[PDB]
Amino acid sequence: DGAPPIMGSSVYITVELAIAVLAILGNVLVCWAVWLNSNLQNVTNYFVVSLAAADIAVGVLAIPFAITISTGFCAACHGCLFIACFVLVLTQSKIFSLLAIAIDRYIAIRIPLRYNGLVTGTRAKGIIAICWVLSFAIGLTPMLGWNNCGQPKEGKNHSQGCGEGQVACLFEDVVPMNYMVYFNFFACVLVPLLLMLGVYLRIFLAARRQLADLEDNWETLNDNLKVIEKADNAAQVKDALTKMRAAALDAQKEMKDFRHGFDILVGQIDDALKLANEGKVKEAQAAAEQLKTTRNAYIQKYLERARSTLQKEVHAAKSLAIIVGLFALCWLPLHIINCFTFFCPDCSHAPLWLMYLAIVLSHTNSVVNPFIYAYRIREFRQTFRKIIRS
Ligand SMILES: CC(C)CCC[C@@H](C)[C@H]1CC[C@H]2[C@@H]3CC=C4C[C@@H](O)CC[C@]4(C)[C@H]3CC[C@]12C
Ligand SMILES: CC(C)CCC[C@@H](C)[C@H]1CC[C@H]2[C@@H]3CC=C4C[C@@H](O)CC[C@]4(C)[C@H]3CC[C@]12C
Ligand SMILES: CC(C)CCC[C@@H](C)[C@H]1CC[C@H]2[C@@H]3CC=C4C[C@@H](O)CC[C@]4(C)[C@H]3CC[C@]12C
Ligand SMILES: CCCCCCCC/C=C/CCCCCCCC(=O)OC[C@H](O)CO
Ligand SMILES: CCCCCCCC/C=C\CCCCCCCC(=O)O
Ligand SMILES: CCCCCCCC/C=C\CCCCCCCC(=O)O
Ligand SMILES: CCCCCCCC/C=C\CCCCCCCC(=O)O
Repeated sequence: DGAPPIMGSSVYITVELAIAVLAILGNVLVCWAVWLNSNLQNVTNYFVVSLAAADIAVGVLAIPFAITISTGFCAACHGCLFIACFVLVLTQSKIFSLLAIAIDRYIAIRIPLRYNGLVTGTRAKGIIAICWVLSFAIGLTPMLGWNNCGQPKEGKNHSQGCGEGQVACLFEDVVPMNYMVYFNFFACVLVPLLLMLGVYLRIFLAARRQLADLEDNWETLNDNLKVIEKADNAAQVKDALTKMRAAALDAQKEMKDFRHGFDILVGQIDDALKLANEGKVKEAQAAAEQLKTTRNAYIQKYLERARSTLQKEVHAAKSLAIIVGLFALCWLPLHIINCFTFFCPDCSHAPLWLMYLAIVLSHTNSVVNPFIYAYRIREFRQTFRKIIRS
């Protein structure tokens, strides 16, 4: 007395095909953009490309697999396992790519001087290839023996008339829910997501601390100038100049144009320090006044450029954090439903329509990343226009 299953099946299959088309087109555009623009050919975008390659595979393979397993067709149980678990391989690869992007950005903001020598393209390719191997091993673990193939639903397999060694290919009949909850969700998805949260929190903490240190050195420069102009004793000028020389060397610790600026600044401070040690107070004050011209024509240019670079790193890290957040938004509902199915056997199973709504939502994650790049990364957006208009 239920509606014919092909009616709801047609809606589900049509929606899945719409998602596969959008996932392929958008992520092919991302890969094409990185190929054409050398400004997008950095190590960070090598993981973005691996991220896009997995989403392309979601539309090409994982979504046709999901359509197949929804029919419950008779199949050899290990072949049904591969059909059911291959999306876990792709998803695990994206988790590894997302974690590497956060680590790459944390390295770029914590030690930017050592970044290009530490994070190279060759090492990135090796990391990516290793993570794909681990993704296959993690996602296909049920094929190694952790499955319900040894406990088949004989009622379903007889009613559908499956042959010997065959089962009705249904996800929750062949894939153990304890694998899905403890192994896949808790260990392989939830824990890495929490690690990404901690890395991005450390990224924003590092940026906030460095931006405050730039303003601290800047105000230390201007406040000690007022101390010298209103000083009366020679030691007052000397103590204020010693603290400027520390804040000057600690601020540097066309790139030589900024190095030449601190050379003038420290040189003038040493000039005023020599006069202050001699007892000359008026001549030491006038020498310290020369620091203002160096501050305007040099030191202020470094502050605003160093501040601009840090603000770009904050904005870029926020964009990459949105991608992690949308990943969790798309996949957590399916994981949470499996937790209810596993941990509350007295709860009624989530209805059929909610199951496939959660499945469809997890697939839409393969569509959203190209939109994040187009809206939040100007280099991607301008390359997208160039590809499309020509
Ligand atoms: C390079 C790409 C495009 C190749 C695609 C490979 C896919 C389409 C192939 C490889 C292994 C194949 C599975 C191997 C096991 C059999 C078991 C059988 O009872 C039903 C079909 C099933 C489940 C096959 C489904 C399709 C399958 C998953
Ligand atoms: C992570 C963000 C998007 C929030 C996730 C909300 C979803 C995953 C939660 C909120 C309410 C939850 C439902 C509340 C009612 C129960 C009834 C029980 O018999 C089956 C599970 C079911 C149906 C839960 C399924 C998962 C659920 C729908
Ligand atoms: C990403 C953050 C939010 C952590 C992930 C949320 C998960 C771990 C939490 C949120 C809601 C929790 C569920 C809330 C309802 C209870 C019902 C109980 O009978 C079994 C445990 C169960 C089903 C919990 C299982 C674990 C659970 C699904
Ligand atoms: C089975 C599911 C869980 C398994 C998880 C525990 C496995 C233990 C450690 C494995 C080492 C990593 C193996 C992957 C490396 C593949 C080789 C490769 O390609 O490495 C190229 C590298 O750039 C230069 O060799
Ligand atoms: C670029 C290629 C992308 C994939 C092309 C193939 C498109 C076909 C999509 C899914 C087909 C699913 C077949 C359904 C299996 C039905 C099982 C049964 O007969 O009982
Ligand atoms: C198989 C060996 C794994 C260790 C090498 C891989 C490097 C770390 C990989 C991910 C672990 C989680 C990292 C958590 C934050 C690390 C960033 C940091 O502390 O600087
Ligand atoms: C530049 C780097 C490009 C990386 C391409 C991706 C390579 C992925 C290769 C296939 C790994 C499959 C082998 C895993 C075996 C264990 C899975 C299993 O059979 O259980």
